Amino acid sequence: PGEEEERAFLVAREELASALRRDSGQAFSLEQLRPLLASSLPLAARYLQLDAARLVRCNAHGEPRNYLNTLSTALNILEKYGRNLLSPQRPRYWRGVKFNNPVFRSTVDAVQGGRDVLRLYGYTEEQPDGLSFPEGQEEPDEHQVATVTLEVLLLRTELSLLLQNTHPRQQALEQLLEDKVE
Repeated sequence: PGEEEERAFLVAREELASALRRDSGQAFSLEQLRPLLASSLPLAARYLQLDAARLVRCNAHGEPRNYLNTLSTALNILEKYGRNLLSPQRPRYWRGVKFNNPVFRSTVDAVQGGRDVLRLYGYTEEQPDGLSFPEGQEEPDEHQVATVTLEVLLLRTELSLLLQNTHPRQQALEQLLEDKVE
């Protein structure tokens, strides 16, 4: 991980976050994400907003095929919350998220630290049955939301590829989990 290796990564990371701001419903290809996937950087360096190591530590229980799927699905839902905040057609009820929502209960509530990601978006204040933005806040911090969404999108992409045995840096992640995803 040289200085020119850390430079290429920061740059693509800032650009991809900008891509989300322009089109929130936009889908990202594997080739589009690879500069952030195939980098030889420390885990704590790739995920600055997201605590990837803690997500693994608190959720890696049982078979890899199980908790990686539980994790990907949860991250997928969390990603959508972010995409919605950046969307031109944003729900009028965007200021809050309810934990007893059918999708949330079956996805995000299954993973430890799902609520922690929501606060990164801006859902910092405690509302009944969930989290919400402060009352005085007019709009989401689009740059903050774009940054978090990208990392959430990133981590899900890595976990998905692990299951597929197609990750460009597969060995490093299997050493993190200390188990092979068959």
